[PDB]
Amino acid sequence: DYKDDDDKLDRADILYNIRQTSRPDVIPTQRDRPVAVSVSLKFINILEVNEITNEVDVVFWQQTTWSDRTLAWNSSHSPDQVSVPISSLWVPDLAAYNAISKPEVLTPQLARVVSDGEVLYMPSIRQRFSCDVSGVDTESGATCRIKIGSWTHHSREISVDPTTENSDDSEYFSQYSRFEILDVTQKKNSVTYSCCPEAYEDVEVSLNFRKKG
Amino acid sequence: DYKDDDDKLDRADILYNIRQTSRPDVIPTQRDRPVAVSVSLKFINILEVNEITNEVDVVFWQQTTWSDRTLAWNSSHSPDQVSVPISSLWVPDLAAYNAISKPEVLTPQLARVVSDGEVLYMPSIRQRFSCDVSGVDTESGATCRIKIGSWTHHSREISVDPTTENSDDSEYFSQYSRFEILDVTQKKNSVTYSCCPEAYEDVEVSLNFRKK
Amino acid sequence: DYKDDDDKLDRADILYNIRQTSRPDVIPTQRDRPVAVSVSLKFINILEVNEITNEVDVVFWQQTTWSDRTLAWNSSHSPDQVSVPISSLWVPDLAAYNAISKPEVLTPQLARVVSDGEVLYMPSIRQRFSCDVSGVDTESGATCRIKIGSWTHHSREISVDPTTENSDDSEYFSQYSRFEILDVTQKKNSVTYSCCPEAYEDVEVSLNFRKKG
Amino acid sequence: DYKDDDDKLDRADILYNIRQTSRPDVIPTQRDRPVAVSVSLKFINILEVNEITNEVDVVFWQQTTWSDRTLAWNSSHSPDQVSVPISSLWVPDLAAYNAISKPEVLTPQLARVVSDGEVLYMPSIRQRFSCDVSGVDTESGATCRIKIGSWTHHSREISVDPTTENSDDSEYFSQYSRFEILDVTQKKNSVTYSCCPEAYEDVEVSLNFRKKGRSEIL
Amino acid sequence: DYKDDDDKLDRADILYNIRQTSRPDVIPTQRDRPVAVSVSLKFINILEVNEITNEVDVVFWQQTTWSDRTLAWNSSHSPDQVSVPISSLWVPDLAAYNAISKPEVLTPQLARVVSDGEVLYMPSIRQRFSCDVSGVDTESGATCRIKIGSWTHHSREISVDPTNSDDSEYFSQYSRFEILDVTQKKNSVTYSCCPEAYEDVEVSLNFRKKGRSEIL
Ligand SMILES: Nc1nc(-c2ccsc2)cc(N(Cc2ccccn2)Cc2ccccn2)n1
Ligand SMILES: Nc1nc(-c2ccsc2)cc(N(Cc2ccccn2)Cc2ccccn2)n1
Ligand SMILES: Nc1nc(-c2ccsc2)cc(N(Cc2ccccn2)Cc2ccccn2)n1
Ligand SMILES: Nc1nc(-c2ccsc2)cc(N(Cc2ccccn2)Cc2ccccn2)n1
Ligand SMILES: Nc1nc(-c2ccsc2)cc(N(Cc2ccccn2)Cc2ccccn2)n1
Ligand SMILES: *[C@@H]1O[C@H](CO)[C@@H](O)[C@H](O)[C@H]1NC(C)=O
Ligand SMILES: *[C@@H]1O[C@H](CO)[C@@H](O)[C@H](O)[C@H]1NC(C)=O
Ligand SMILES: *[C@@H]1O[C@H](CO)[C@@H](O)[C@H](O)[C@H]1NC(C)=O
Ligand SMILES: *[C@@H]1O[C@H](CO)[C@@H](O)[C@H](O)[C@H]1NC(C)=O
Ligand SMILES: *[C@@H]1O[C@H](CO)[C@@H](O)[C@H](O)[C@H]1NC(C)=O
Repeated sequence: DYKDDDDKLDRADILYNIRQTSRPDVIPTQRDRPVAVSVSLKFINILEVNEITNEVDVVFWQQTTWSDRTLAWNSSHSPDQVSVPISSLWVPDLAAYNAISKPEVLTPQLARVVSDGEVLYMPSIRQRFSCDVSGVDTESGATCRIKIGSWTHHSREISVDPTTENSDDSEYFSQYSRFEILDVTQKKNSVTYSCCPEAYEDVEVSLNFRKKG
Repeated sequence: DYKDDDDKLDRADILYNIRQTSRPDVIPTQRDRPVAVSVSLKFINILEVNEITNEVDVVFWQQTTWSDRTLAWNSSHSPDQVSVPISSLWVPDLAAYNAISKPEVLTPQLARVVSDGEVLYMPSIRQRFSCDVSGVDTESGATCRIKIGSWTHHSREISVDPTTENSDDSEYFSQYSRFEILDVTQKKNSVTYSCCPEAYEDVEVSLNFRKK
Repeated sequence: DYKDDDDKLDRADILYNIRQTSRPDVIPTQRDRPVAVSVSLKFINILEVNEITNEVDVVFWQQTTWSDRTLAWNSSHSPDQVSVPISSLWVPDLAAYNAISKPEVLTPQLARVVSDGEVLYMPSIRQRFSCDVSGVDTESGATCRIKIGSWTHHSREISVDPTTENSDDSEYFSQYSRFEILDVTQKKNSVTYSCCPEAYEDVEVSLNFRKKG
Repeated sequence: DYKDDDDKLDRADILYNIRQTSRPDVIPTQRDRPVAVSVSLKFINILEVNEITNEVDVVFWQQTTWSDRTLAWNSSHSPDQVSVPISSLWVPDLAAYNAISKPEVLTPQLARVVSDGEVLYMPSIRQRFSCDVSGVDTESGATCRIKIGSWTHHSREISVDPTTENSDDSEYFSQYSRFEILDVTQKKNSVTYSCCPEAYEDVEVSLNFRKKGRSEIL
Repeated sequence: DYKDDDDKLDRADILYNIRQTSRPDVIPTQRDRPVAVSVSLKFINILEVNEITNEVDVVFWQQTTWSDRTLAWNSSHSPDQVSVPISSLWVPDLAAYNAISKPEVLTPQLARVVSDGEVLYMPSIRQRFSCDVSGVDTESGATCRIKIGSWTHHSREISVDPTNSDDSEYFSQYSRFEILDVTQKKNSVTYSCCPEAYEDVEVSLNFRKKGRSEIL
């Protein structure tokens, strides 16, 4: 109930409940099925681009959602959501397979837990990537691909799925960048390796962008 | 009362009281209202500016205040204020929406808690931003807008109070900067997204500056 | 077995068992044999190569395995593997002898523990090294050698061993790199110092690579 | 007693006593008087001087002393002093008001606690400052002022005091630096803001320095 | 007993014993004498030198030993040594007095404790220093001196002693520089402000650029 959002004792009790039930290191699989993790990158800035080394330096908001129904509660007379330090929650062990620098989180490491068990997590991340920068100076642009998946959980445990397939992130991308976004595509993809018998799901984010004229 | 400020045992007891009552992870909402957080930036320096990439590197003191009256105490015969490590307190989850680097905090991470429950927190922060640098070499200067608000709390939980005086800006800005500040103004705005209907309040700080 | 992989309570119980049994600071010697640690570097990116200083800056996935049978469980009707934060596990104290920067871990610090007690750990690491960079711009390329072993455990305690002797690394290396790999060889190597009595059993990784034409 | 300095059990017991008594988060005010903190910067090196941005990058040892008589013990037959991790102690919340980088501490974060309750703390700090760099290439040199006080305690709570106003720092400054120090002056200074009531004390450190071999062909 | 080195329970038990006895924050002064700390720097690389600013950036293995007999155990039928996280141990508060950057430790922070109570600690450290780089491009080379001693313990509490080489087993063959000589000598430091003497090791790194181009 929105009207109870500012009831501090309710918020405290919800946080307590969440911390009692939460298993931060155990995947929250329900009904013996993979955890469905929804991922969408919203690019904010393209800071540096190197056509020689095929590297980009970018900032994006990583819109991330999943469900853990064990966290649910009846919010008929209490806040429908609270903010929770992610140290109290399981968070998917996502990583970009072509990152060449640490993900630098620029934002408070908090998630929102919804009373129906949904968890919303959106770090702003600055990170560098190895990807195809060729054509950045042309009108058709470069198409830089970023692959994001679970670092240790295979497809039977975690499914990593794109939320939206297409956008030019108009609400998000800085108008002040020297680059402009032509199109952002996000599709599912499965990866396997000769060493290991299982498949790993990821989202392939295709960033089509060019230098402004 | 100020006469009792240096009573050490009193200070220790106040710190104990604050730590027993404090909920560092819960917003301190009082009487069915959002936490009103006052935020004003006092710019100290402009260090690097890039008109090609539209990026600025600045240092500011982030004046931050809010109330948590559950922290209040009777100070008739005890200190009026104490310093408290912010790890012992709830602090607003503010973030700069157009920051392109982590906020580098240059100062001890302590706040003051006043006996009426007011909390004062003022980190000196160095941070880089993406903003409009065009006009920095002209006499009308550039206007770089920095937007700061809660990262996870919407308007019914945290409201931002942007109201501040700016006639004292020269007490703060370094005389040895390569840049000069012409004007600083702040206004409230609201931020919403297609995906997400709740409104998030922010303060837009318009920094109007130019190369000396 | 895989049909019980998503039994959350089972996973939680296995994580509990591992944490009860694990001794993170004690080498998992079994019988009276050294711990056999298998190491293979899968190169992802060669980012900087410095002609003059003989330095390279690389990203690699450090495939690392060893066994601790005390961690084993019956997975007839339970998950075959779980992810475990490495803070809960003993991990080999590996270091590159010719590293000239800290290993920067780019990925979640989790390992897999298998029900037969095998541990699988593979951080993505960015690190700089001092090695022979001569020939990088030639057909035959440069051969940069990286020596990896236990920092404090000698050969009676830990053996650091190669998995495969040669690798094409084609499933791993970035196709957008400005370099390409001719061969990666990884061989056993023993090191002694005149100051000190014991031998240290390490893996010598020879990265034969060149700038793309 | 100097003869008992190396009695390990005594040192352990002193460290235990200190940890039992210490309130790391509470100012050690005595007699309703402000804590007197003595600060003296001994410059070790001037790493970089940017004439375009008016910035210096320096290394200094921050000689810091104060007392907490609650920590005192009878050293008639026990060590005079011990080293203590500063995480076990209250330490003044000092900040440089014109710093433009974090203070990077190059030394183990230990203090000495003396049996009379004196605390001695001296980190080696590398840090960047915004200050007047003009004149660095002249004979009279540049004068870069660094202002250091408590970040959150006003003058009734902490007073910050220079140990000594004038030195050339001969025992400390590297002979291999590109620069040379003419004089370091450190004076008391009081800071107030029209926004806020009380006064904050600080030490104003004026670093008078110049480039070696300022005279060039071209 | 080396035959028992890999007895896991024995190792776990030794680790337990060490952690029960260890006082990580108290100097292990035995018999009212200062702790004798042995230090030898084995240089691995010289990464950058600047003859204008007189600064060097180097990597070295800091061979460090001292003893704490209270840690000693009977190894007749148990391991001779175990590795121990240094967070469980007292370690000397060493610092380089002319360092101009933080010591960057490149290696797992473990020490070996020997059953006679000897502790061996050897971090690989990357660090920058202010020292004399003049002469680096010449035959004679430069001689960069690095002073390392206790940051807070004077000579009555800690003595820091050198254990004379060109570091051939350690220095990188692929460095741009080459080492002519490394000497390490005892040294004593005092200040006007302060009575006590502080012991340090003064390390002299005599090195030069490889394959110089000179005017003959
Ligand atoms: N565009 C957007 N997307 C998501 C989101 C998240 C998952 S799917 C979609 C969440 C979100 N906000 C709520 C939120 C929840 C959790 C963490 C951070 N923020 C609003 C908002 C406004 C301004 C600064 C930051 N956030 N905003
Ligand atoms: N200009 C200014 N603004 C605020 C403030 C805070 C919120 S609204 C306004 C507080 C403040 N001081 C008290 C204080 C409280 C908390 C943290 C840090 N400082 C005095 C002062 C003096 C010199 C260095 C630093 N501070 N000074
Ligand atoms: N190529 C590959 N090798 C190993 C491996 C490990 C030891 S020997 C061989 C493990 C592994 N995965 C499982 C795993 C377990 C532990 C840590 C990290 N990853 C799948 C995978 C897929 C894509 C990104 C990362 N991981 N993938
Ligand atoms: N020059 C100097 N000044 C002070 C000092 C301190 C406060 S007022 C004056 C203390 C001090 N030493 C003792 C000490 C105590 C605490 C922390 C660090 N060191 C000797 C010394 C020698 C060489 C390296 C480091 N220290 N040396
Ligand atoms: N050359 C050398 N010196 C010492 C040493 C130490 C004190 S006096 C002499 C110790 C040592 N090793 C044992 C050891 C113990 C503690 C920490 C690290 N290493 C072998 C070794 C081999 C290769 C990489 C690393 N270590 N190696
Ligand atoms: C939640 O509580 C309300 C009573 O306030 C009740 O009407 C409703 O059925 C409850 N929901 C569930 C799922 O039990
Ligand atoms: C506070 O304490 C004083 C004396 O200790 C008393 O006079 C007063 O009534 C108390 N309450 C308030 C609100 O001042
Ligand atoms: C493993 O298999 C089943 C588990 O259901 C059980 O009968 C048996 O005791 C287990 N243990 C071993 C050693 O096989
Ligand atoms: C300290 O203790 C000694 C005995 O060990 C005694 O002679 C002396 O009077 C004591 N001093 C104080 C100040 O208590
Ligand atoms: C050590 O233990 C052995 C038995 O394990 C015993 O014979 C011996 O007396 C003990 N003491 C020494 C100093 O070896």
